[PDB]
Amino acid sequence: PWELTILHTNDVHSRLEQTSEDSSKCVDASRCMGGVARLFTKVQQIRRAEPNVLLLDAGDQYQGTIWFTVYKGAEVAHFMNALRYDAMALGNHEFDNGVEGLIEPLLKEAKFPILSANISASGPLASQISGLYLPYKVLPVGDEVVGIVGYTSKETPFLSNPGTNLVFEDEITALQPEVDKLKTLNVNKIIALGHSGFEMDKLIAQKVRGVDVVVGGHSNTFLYTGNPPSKEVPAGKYPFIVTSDDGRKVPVVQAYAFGKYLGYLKIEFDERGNVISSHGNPILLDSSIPEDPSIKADINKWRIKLDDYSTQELGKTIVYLDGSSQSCRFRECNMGNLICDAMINNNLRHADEMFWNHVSMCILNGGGIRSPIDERNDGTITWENLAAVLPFGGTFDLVQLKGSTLKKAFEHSVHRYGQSTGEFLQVGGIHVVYDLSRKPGDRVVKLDVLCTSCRVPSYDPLKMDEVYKVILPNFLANGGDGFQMIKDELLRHDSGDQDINVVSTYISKMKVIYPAVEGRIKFS
Amino acid sequence: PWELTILHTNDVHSRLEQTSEDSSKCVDASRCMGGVARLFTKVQQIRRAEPNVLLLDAGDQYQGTIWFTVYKGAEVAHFMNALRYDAMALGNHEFDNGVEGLIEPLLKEAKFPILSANISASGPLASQISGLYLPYKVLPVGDEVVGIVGYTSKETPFLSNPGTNLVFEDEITALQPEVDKLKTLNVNKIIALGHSGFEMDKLIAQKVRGVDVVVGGHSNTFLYTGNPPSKEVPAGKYPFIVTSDDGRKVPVVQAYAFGKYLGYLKIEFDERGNVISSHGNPILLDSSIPEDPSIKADINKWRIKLDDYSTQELGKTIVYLDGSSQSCRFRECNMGNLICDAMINNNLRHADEMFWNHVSMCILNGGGIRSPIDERNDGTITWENLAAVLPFGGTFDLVQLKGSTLKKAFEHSVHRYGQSTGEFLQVGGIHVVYDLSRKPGDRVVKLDVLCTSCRVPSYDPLKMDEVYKVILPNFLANGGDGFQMIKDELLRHDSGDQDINVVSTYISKMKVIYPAVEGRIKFS
Ligand SMILES: Nc1ncnc2c1ncn2[C@@H]1O[C@H](COP(=O)(O)O)[C@@H](O)[C@H]1O
Ligand SMILES: Nc1ncnc2c1ncn2[C@@H]1O[C@H](COP(=O)(O)O)[C@@H](O)[C@H]1O
Ligand SMILES: [Ca+2]
Ligand SMILES: [Ca+2]
Ligand SMILES: [Zn+2]
Ligand SMILES: [Zn+2]
Ligand SMILES: [Zn+2]
Ligand SMILES: [Zn+2]
Repeated sequence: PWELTILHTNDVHSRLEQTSEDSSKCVDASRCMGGVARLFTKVQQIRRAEPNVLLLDAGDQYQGTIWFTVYKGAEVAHFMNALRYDAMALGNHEFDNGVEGLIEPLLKEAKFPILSANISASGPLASQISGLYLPYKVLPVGDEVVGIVGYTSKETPFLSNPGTNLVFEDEITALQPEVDKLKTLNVNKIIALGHSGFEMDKLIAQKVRGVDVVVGGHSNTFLYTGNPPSKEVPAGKYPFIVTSDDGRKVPVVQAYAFGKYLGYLKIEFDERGNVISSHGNPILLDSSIPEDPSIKADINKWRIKLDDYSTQELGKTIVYLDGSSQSCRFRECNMGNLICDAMINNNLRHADEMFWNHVSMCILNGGGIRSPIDERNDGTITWENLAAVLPFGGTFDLVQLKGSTLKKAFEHSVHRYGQSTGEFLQVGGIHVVYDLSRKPGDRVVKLDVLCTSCRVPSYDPLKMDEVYKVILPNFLANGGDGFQMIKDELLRHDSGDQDINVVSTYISKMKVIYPAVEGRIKFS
Repeated sequence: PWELTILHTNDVHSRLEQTSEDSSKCVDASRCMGGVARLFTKVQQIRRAEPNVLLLDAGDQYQGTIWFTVYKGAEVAHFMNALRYDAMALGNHEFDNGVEGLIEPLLKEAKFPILSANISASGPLASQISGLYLPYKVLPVGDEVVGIVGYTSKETPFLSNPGTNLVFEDEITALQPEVDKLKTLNVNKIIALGHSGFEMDKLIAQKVRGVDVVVGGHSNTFLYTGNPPSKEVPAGKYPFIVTSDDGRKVPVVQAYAFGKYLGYLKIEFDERGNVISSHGNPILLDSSIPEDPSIKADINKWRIKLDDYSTQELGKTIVYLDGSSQSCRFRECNMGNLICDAMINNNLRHADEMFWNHVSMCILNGGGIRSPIDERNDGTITWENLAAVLPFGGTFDLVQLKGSTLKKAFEHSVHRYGQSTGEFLQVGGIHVVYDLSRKPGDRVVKLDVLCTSCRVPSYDPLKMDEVYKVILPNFLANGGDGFQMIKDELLRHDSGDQDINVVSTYISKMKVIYPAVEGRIKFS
């Protein structure tokens, strides 16, 4: 049999440095995980041992830490080139800086192919970008070849800033003719590498004839065979076996996110490229694996410009930014309003004639706001100041919630009001009135929401059966602060931009800010 | 006797072209007035006839039309140089583009002295600006000399953008030692030329010993001896005679605004520089005076870049901008909210530790909003589009109003509700609730206002005895739309920036706008 070792990462999201167990800042080095210097050690060890190795990335290297804010993808090309990645699929967050922010730092500087079969360009962009990403690449591996076919979330226009000159086609529709073309070119081993999420990965494995393996991402899916090595709870076995429409067993893999794990799948192929067997497991990149000293020293050199950037003025405030618990856990606070306005600004995407913007609404746990910012330092706001407000390394995500779910979340917001608890919600595009004399669960007396399917934004009563898009912290999307109804009832969840970066970009855009408390939250 | 003819302009406010009778756009050329080409004809005629002539400007050439938006003061230096002005005092609006926007287009390019005795600089600015404006200039006139001593409103920090490196001193305190110094240098004829308003001009005439004549501005004061030639109603005789503390009769002059009139005062001096007599009147620059063909042709050449600018994209909207009468005369309209947000943004000035900003509040007659803007032209907004919304050539002014006055204005706003009348008010920094079932004059049931003397802006009930700063159209400050209570009860009024320019700057700053209707105005 011909044996291939697939090593794979996805949704690394700017975790160039080692992290804590929860993928936020590394505080206790001896317990820290991931980062590219540790990944280099482990990939080097595996490449010593296994003859036929591919190292693949399923997208979303962009967006997540100050590394991306400052280096804008140059860090991705540089450190993925140092690791000698064999191929990468485009993720949604590779469009966060527009097509121009993908072409210049990443497509022009990567020394490996960057893939997506379901993105097409029109106009002058088509000539500008031609061949800078590819539908597939055929790579030599020992004396064999392997075809790698890329794909990217059809939803990317709602989840990033790709512009109006790219079209994201249905994945399966685009992939099939490319896979059939590779078989006519005598390429009998085919990996589908792409960035649409675990549910679409299973559909691709099921329906795209000739795909042997699916390496996916986007959904931060953790798969494992056995007792899990850390806190992540598996969504299924590694690999996840799909039975294809033509009767083949097709492994589907993913490797969580944030560079915490290295995916590792061993495939045995027969002479005709049929999979005989597949087995493996993600490897937890814990402190038992040393950081490569060379890569670490390069990371430490690149860190200097981050430390310099962290104390630069982003913009000014002329108002005290009240991020105190005594305000933000009890009533509308102007820091809360600022953060939710930045969250809605971050989620302005290209719109139909059918909506002014696809999302208008924001909730934010007040316990997630961890500092005020004083305006008496000549009004300056720095990244360092924002990192005190937002220290947890979260994201501002996009969910779809029925009105009934969101009414339950606002009841939960005040169910035990008066204890300085974190679940009290700050808001944008929502006006809420509580009556704290009512029974817990019946305290919301008015709840009005800003329309999306309207040319003039205005407020209407929340409808229990209607599904709303909402921007909220990943902490809440995952049921933090007791919001089990959000986790259990949400209809869609896509991870968004780094919390600090959302607020820093908005302050930079606005130059001078003066958020008010204006009656988004009232008590009767 | 030695006879001097003083020709003088003030508060020209970018009226380079001839205007209508009300100083807005010229529509019927045969009835149009002012403009620099007509002023040139009349000044040339007077200089043929009178041996001893000074042509003086008392400030506020900057700000008023698209000329200033595009040329940023280059037009002022160029056309005041073509008219051969002898001297200009700095006005408050000469600081609208900061000190840098005064130094580069105007102070470096004017071929006449620019004066102010009561502005001092500190730090590196002092060395940068030294001698580019002067406290006074001694000018030869025939075989005599005349001293011209400048002054500028002490209030300029609240009325423009001078920065924190200039100090505006009390006028009389600064002027006196300069006037006494000129008398020690055998300069016995002294004109005080400056920009503080008619009330301060009278105080200067009264209290600054040795001033022979005061030529003023800022307050747009029209003075006339006799039956007035047009629609402006005189505030007093021309000249206005002040009896000085030392017993002299000191003429005070001003010449309205907008280049409609040329001030003309004849002074007879004795050998010791004592005024024997003074007489004159402003000259209405009507269509009986021909536009100089050379200056007109130069104006027409400079107009090309204005016409080009007028159709350039300033920014984008993703929302319909609802400037319809059916909205803006009946309820909160999002165009109204946009314009009032731009008015408050325009009035962000340097603040104490005592306020986040000196003004927080805005009212705008809904009948003053004359068009919507459709978002379906790729979202583009041009100056031409804004000029359809705001066609009247007004300004957004700063007034001080007692709470009682403003409550009367909100009652007037709905006194005859339901007829599509213009007085219905759009707002910023005010939340109002009407109950239209109540009697006219008793329909305002809640009126809350955004604090200024606060580090976190928030809303509190309006207080009847408290004096509020409010930004509002000059049309309303002057009692338009029946707001006689505003005109009759206001405590302070300063003219502000051109209406169109306020909105264009805000849209340019914001890049992408999405104003909502959000409950600033409600009906019970
Ligand atoms: N990882 C997290 N992301 C966001 N908010 C968090 C996170 N961890 C804790 N919080 C917030 O912090 C509050 C607890 O803060 P404290 O009462 O100061 O210990 C919780 O109720 C949450 O609102
Ligand atoms: N010069 C002006 N400046 C501002 N608003 C004005 C001016 N002239 C008229 N208006 C407004 O136009 C309304 C009359 O418009 P209309 O009913 O369309 O004739 C008035 O009630 C005012 O609100
Ligand atoms: Ca095969
Ligand atoms: Ca004298
Ligand atoms: Zn991701
Ligand atoms: Zn993704
Ligand atoms: Zn003026
Ligand atoms: Zn002025």
